[PDB]
Amino acid sequence: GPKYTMFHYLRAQEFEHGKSRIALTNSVNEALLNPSRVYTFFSSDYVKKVNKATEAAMFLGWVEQLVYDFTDETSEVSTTDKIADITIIIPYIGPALNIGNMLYKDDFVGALIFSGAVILLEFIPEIAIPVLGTFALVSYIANKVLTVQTIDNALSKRNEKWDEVYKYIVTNWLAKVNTQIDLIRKKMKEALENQAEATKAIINYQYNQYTEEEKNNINFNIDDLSSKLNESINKAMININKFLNQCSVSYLMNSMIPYGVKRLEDFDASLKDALLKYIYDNRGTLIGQVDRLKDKVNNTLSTDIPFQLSKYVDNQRLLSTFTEYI
Amino acid sequence: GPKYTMFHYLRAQEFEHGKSRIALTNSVNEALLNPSRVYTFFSSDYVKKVNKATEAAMFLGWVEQLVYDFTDETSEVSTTDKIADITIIIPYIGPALNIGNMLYKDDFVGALIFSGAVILLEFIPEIAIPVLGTFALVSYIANKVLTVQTIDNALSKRNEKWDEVYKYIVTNWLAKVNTQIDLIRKKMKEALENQAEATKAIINYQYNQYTEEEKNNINFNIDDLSSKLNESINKAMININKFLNQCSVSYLMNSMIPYGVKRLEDFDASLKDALLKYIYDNRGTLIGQVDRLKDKVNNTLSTDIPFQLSKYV
Repeated sequence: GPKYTMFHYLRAQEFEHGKSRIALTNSVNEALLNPSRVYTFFSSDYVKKVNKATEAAMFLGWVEQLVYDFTDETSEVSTTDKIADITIIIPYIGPALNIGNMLYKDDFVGALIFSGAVILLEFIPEIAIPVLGTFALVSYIANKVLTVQTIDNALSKRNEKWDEVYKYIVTNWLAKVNTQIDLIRKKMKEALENQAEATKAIINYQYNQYTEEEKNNINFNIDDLSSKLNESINKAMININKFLNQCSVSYLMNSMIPYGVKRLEDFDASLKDALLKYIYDNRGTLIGQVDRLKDKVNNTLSTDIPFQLSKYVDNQRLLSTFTEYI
Repeated sequence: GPKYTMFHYLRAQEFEHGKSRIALTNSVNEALLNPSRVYTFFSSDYVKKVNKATEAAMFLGWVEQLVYDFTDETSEVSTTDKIADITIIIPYIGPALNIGNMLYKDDFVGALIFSGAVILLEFIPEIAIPVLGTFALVSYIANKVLTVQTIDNALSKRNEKWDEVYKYIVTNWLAKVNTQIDLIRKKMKEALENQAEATKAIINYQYNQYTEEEKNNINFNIDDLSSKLNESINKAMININKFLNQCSVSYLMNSMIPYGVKRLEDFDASLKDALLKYIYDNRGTLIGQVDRLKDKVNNTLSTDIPFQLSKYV
């Protein structure tokens, strides 16, 4: 069961602008407990290479290593939506349990790998499809054209239904799911903007802690560093946006829509039963075309209506972007 | 919500040896519904390369490429204990939710990152710390040496509990945790040599789809392939085992010992609460020392017994 919120994680990355030997750490707990400690999701190698005290000579080579590595920490990323979350249950009293019996979970939106750290995303709750309803099939004893008409209208309304549900799903995906993803977009840029300012204030300390002659005999410039980090960040944000787009579309296509389709297929099946029962109960009235109708019903209600994203998006620009990731 | 077992995931990776061309798949569920499909955690690019219809001419190069690839898929494996598992709540009714209030989970032992899949591990449950509340404080009437005795005994008994609980935790971490982790090593290596069996089955199906004078012109020995990826498999197990070792030792150091330390401090607290009430029910009988006792009490019961790994290993 749940215990922390994101605040836990985010506070760990925060610091106030108050000068001290502030260092990057790989422990959320340690960051949260020492105000001169800041949590990084970068590799320990980068941590050891940033917390390090460095003589004024090798100082400008230190910085250059960092900026390459920083770029290499924020841009070298990987992704997948293939994740096995395995919980192993240790019997402390009994005999050992069979690995078959251990717990397995793979229902994840996707995962962003940073060499130093893995970011996983899951979404809840599953979308709620409004109840689809039951077509009232009106009988007209001894009236072929009119009973045929209720069959035909039943099948048309059914198609409309697939359209309504799809439309419903897309509008919520745009209005509720993508809006949340956008806030994640913003938080990830922010996390990065903040990791840049951590590494920055760690350096500015070292250089604003040197013999005033070295401070002039070392060409140094904040805007120089405070730019090679932003372009580094924007470069990194290209992959992150790509990932988040992939998550958005994957969620629409592999979670939301299939859930809606399952519903519409049930609807189809019980409408199919109703219509076949209807046909049998009017088979006198409908003589000459019972088999035609029986088949038109079966064929129709056994072929799914494919989902066409382009029906429901009138931005085109948005359409172009999302279509890539299918 | 529902919990599921590893069973199906393991089954997904299984195939019967026949004569049909099995195909690797990145879909667990597709493999489970199809005898001809076997789940793999290698890159999708591996899946594509192995599932490829290959001509007799290009055969050997394709096998050799796969061996290299197989070695990269299994050796070029990264690891970490830094995982941020974030559940995003979607508000279907109302305004957007601040990311700050989404859920955050990070109690994993470690993560094994292959080119085509991430494997997260977590261990449950906490170890039961044996009942510490064992002794009661006997009220001796007007016997100062013997009330001071019970108090010195209680204090000397907690030092004993701390030790015994450390020993108990390390004991159960060798006999129970390290045992279950050694079954992880087993099922992992065994999975790797099922991926090796899969790929061999696929490559051997391809060799045995050619003409007889063609197969004669191709220096292919199914045995030297077997050795070649066993080499790769044993190679992979170095970093897998280093991982599990780091896993094993982190759980001891980061979960078990800290838990025991908490339940132990709970004990210490409860013991003062009862030692002082014992002093208030032993009014004055101890005076001339009341200070001296409470000081050595608080010196002792407000300070954890340092845990030293070397001692218990």
